[PDB]
This record gives sequence, structure tokens and C-alpha cells, in this order.
Amino acid sequence: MDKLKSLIKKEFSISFEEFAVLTYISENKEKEYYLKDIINHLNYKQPQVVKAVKILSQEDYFDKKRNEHDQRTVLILVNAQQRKKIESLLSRVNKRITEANNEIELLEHHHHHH
DNA sequence: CGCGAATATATATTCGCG
DNA sequence: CGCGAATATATATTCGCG
Repeated sequence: MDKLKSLIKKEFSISFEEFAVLTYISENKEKEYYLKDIINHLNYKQPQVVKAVKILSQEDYFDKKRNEHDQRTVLILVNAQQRKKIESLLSRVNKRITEANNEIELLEHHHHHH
């Protein structure tokens, strides 16, 4: 249902796909991540995941740098405050997805005949 | 005309093949 | 050492929305 993705894009200042990257990070709870591994877990292509990581890093969700032993590959870093920020977002987004499903159900229940 | 997404082209580095 | 592919990054064009 695209209306729910539009609601998340509008209200959370991040896309549903950007939210799925944070869900991936929130399930794994590692200190650092590879962008090729984000692509391996979420099949959006290289420029889409780089745009997602550029938006999310500017929104403070993770730190972003080229690797310490190789100057092309990336390290996406997650501090303890960022882990709490991500878990709090997942709680808020699941609650708001529940509210969005409930108002949809109330709009459908208006068809009370037949 | 202007914003943003899909797509192609170009920059920079490290890797694998030769 | 040199060519080409893969990684992350960034710019520009064509298309759809506004």
C-alpha cells in the first residue's frame, strides 16, 4: 500500500527504504556497517543506498567515513546514542503504522451496508 | 520552471586477472 | 606494472509530479 510509504516519507522525514536500512541496523546491533552489506540485505541499487545513507547520516542516525585500511570502501558507525535513537524511531514508526491501519479500518467500516 | 527518482556518465581507490 | 571490475561517491540528463 503506497499511501503508508507516502505517510512515512511525509511524517518521519525519511523514506520507507531508509527506515528499512535502520530496521536492518536495529536487528543486527553492530558498532559498524558496510554499505555493500546494506545492499546485500536490502536489494536497492548502489546510488539508492548511497543517497539513503547520505540522508540518514545528515539526520544524525549514523557516522560515515572511508575505511581505515582502504580509501574506497565505507564504514557506517553506530554510537550508543544512535542505537537508542534508532530503537526509539522503530517504536514511534510501529505505533504510527498502527494508527494509520486503524484510521484506514475506520474509513472502511463506513461501508456498514452489504 | 523547479523538485525529486531512475538511469547513465565521470571521479577516485582497491581489488582480481594478466 | 597495467587493464578491467567492483566499491563509494558525485554530477548531469530524461522523465513524472507539482
